[PDB]
Amino acid sequence: KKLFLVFWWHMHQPLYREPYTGEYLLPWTFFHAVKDYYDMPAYLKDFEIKLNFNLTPVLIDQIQEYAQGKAKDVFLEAIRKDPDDLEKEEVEKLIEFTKLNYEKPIYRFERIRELMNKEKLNREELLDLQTLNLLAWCGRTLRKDLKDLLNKGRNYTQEEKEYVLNKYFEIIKKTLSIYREIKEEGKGSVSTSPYYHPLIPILLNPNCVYETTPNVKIPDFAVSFREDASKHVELAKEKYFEIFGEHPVYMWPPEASVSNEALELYYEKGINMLATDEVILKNSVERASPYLRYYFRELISVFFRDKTLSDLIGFSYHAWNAEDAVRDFIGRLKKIHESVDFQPVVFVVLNGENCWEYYEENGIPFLEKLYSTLEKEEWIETLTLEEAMRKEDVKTEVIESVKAGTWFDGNFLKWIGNKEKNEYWKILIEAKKKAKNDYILVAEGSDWFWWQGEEKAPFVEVFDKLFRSFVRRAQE
Ligand SMILES: OC[C@H]1O[C@@H]2O[C@H]3[C@H](O)[C@@H](O)[C@@H](O[C@H]4[C@H](O)[C@@H](O)[C@@H](O[C@H]5[C@H](O)[C@@H](O)[C@@H](O[C@H]6[C@H](O)[C@@H](O)[C@@H](O[C@H]7[C@H](O)[C@@H](O)[C@@H](O[C@H]1[C@H](O)[C@H]2O)O[C@@H]7CO)O[C@@H]6CO)O[C@@H]5CO)O[C@@H]4CO)O[C@@H]3CO
Repeated sequence: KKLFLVFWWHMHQPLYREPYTGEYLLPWTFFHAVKDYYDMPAYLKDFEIKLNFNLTPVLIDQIQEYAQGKAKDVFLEAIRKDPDDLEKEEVEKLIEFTKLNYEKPIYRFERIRELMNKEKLNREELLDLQTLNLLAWCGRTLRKDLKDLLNKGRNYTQEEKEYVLNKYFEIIKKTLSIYREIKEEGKGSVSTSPYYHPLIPILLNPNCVYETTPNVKIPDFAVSFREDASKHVELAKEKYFEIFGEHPVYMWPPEASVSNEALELYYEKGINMLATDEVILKNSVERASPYLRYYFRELISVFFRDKTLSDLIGFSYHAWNAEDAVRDFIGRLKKIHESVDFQPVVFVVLNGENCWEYYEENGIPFLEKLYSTLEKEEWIETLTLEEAMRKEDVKTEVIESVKAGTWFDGNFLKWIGNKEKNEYWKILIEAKKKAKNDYILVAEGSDWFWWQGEEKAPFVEVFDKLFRSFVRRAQE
């Protein structure tokens, strides 16, 4: 009797490319590509397990632009330039980026503490600031290849910085190839999401928010977004087809968000399986175990992720010693394995790129320990999404209805319902009345709605500029 374990790492970035200037206004796609988007599947070169990945189409677009050398990234230019060539504004951007990342373990360089305590930085000090910002985001592969430059920790030259930059772009250029390879070799399945990561249930029926939060205020949805919901799905199928040669059979619904209407739409567009959140299951069925394969109306297969295990990795274990965290995770799997008569299916689903910057050494001790341990536990079998979808010796259940929601507490309050988030929806609704091109789809991404109210969110002025620029461009 085995326990079936399914990792599904979700990779996504909103479009940071300003449509009028073509400039990438934030470097987050660059830094997560060099740190995470190649290196997370690249663990499969060293560990004999299965790991699955979701890539959103808008992320794939940006990875391609960087790999082709076409991305004009404003923060990266401030890093690349000889400090003598820096604008005052670029020096300011470098310093503020450092300040906003200073406390993360991946920024744990003595030289950074030195530089940030200096009243004034000369050329050699700025060169170190530039190069250490680059190296702070170094991924697992290049942390070994560039270990000597990392251990320097200071006194970098322009040549050395340029060497690191070239190696970083090599990693980006190999990134889509590694997803194809692990897919073709059967080491993992690759899924995608509706194109710009929107909240499909709201686009189909904004009143679905009242299924869980009756007291929320929402704006007057005076236009229909139902066709756009279809377009997000169809365009995502086409993008995946371009990259991998086949249409996608699995999708990750953004924010784990489902509803009866959304599940019907995924079915109608030919999607065979998705996953969503355990809280949705609890809200939808009086007594239900998350370790079964569910069939929604016999139309589409649904797995509900194990929220505790997913949250332990995403939120908890950065604060633990790495062996203890792995011991805790395996011990929880042991309890699941011993608690049921059948073979349970355990979905661990979370973002694959955002938690590691808070772990010691970029989560590498944790993941190397975890994967090394997993491959040696005879009673755990890790599965691709394909294997989980088709596995015969598991328990199944049919369900007829779900209560619409997301993995945020089973509801939509992270993106709608306060005065400021609703203002953005009003802007989008009014722009949709006059939209003439697919930039209105870009503006429907969930990324433009989560930060309104999150005191503590860095660069919200840039997100506001991007959203409003996409909305204006959509009407031309
Ligand atoms: O929009 C920019 C953002 O885009 C993508 O993130 C998506 C993500 O792909 C979606 O799945 C979803 O994420 C969930 C998270 O899974 C969930 O954990 C939670 O996220 C909260 C964090 O846990 C919490 O720590 C805090 O986030 C901080 C974050 O720690 C800071 O580092 C900083 O985030 C910046 C990122 O560093 C930067 O890479 C980029 O983020 C991308 C992200 O990489 C990409 O995957 O920009 C952000 C902002 O500058 O600040 C934040 C805020 O203080 O709070 C978050 C949100 O509550 O919930 C989200 C939403 O359900 O959605 C995100 C965002 O759309």
